[PDB]
Amino acid sequence: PALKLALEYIVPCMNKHGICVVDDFLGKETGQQIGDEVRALHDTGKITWIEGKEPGCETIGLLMSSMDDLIRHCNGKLGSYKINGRTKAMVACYPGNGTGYVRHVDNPNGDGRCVTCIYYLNKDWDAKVSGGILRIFPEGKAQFADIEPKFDRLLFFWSDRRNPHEVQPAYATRYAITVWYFDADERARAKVKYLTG
Ligand SMILES: CC(C)(C)OC(=O)N1CCN(c2ccc3c(O)c(C(=O)NCc4ccc(C#N)nc4)ncc3n2)CC1
Ligand SMILES: [Mn+2]
Repeated sequence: PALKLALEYIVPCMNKHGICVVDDFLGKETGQQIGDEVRALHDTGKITWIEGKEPGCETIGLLMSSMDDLIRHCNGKLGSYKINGRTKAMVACYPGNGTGYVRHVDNPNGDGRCVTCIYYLNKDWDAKVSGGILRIFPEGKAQFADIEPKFDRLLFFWSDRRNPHEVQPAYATRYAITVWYFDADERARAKVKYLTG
C-alpha cells in the first residue's frame, strides 16, 4: 500500500517536518539479501554508483524501484518539486574507527537534489554500543532529531540547507544505500549554470 503510505504519511510528514522515517521498508528477508548483495561487492569487487540492473544487484534494484514507486505515489505533493529523475544508488561502507561526519548540507549550492533518501543495512544494530547516530538540525525549529541507522529503515529529508546533519562516531562497520531525487527546474538551471558559468 504505497499509495496510502505516500499520501497519508510521507507527504504531510515531509511538508511539516522536512524529515520522514519509514521503518520495516522491505522486511527481514528482503533487507538481508540487499545487505548480502552489498557485502559481496565490498569483499570481491566484481562509495560506488549502482545503476540497479547489474549481476548481483537485483534486490538493490528492487529497493530503488520501491523507493521510486513511493516518490511517484506522492503525486508531486512534496513541496512544489517536480521529481522527474534521480541519481544512481550510492552504496557506501562506513568504518567503525570512531570517526564521525562533520555537520553538513547534502545539497548546499542548488545542484538539483531536493530529497535525500537513505536505506540502512545494519542488522540488530545497537547505537548504545556501536554509535553512528544521525543528528539532523531542522533549520528553523527549536528541536533537533537523533536517528539510529537501524536495519530496514528508510529515511527521507530535504537535501538543502533546511537539514544540516552530522553523524556520531561508530565502533563497528556500517552499510547504507543513498539516493538523491532531482527537482526538474532546479536540475535544469544547474546544468545551464555550469555550462554558461
Ligand atoms: C551527481 C551529483 C553531482 C548531483 O552528485 C554527486 O556527485 N554526489 C552527490 C553528493 N555526494 C555525497 C557523497 C556522500 C555524502 C554523505 O556521506 C552524506 C552524509 O550525510 N553521510 C553521513 C552518513 C550517512 C550514512 C551513514 C550510515 N550508515 N553514516 C554516515 N551526505 C551527503 C553526501 N553527498 C557526492 C556525490
Ligand atoms: Mn549528508
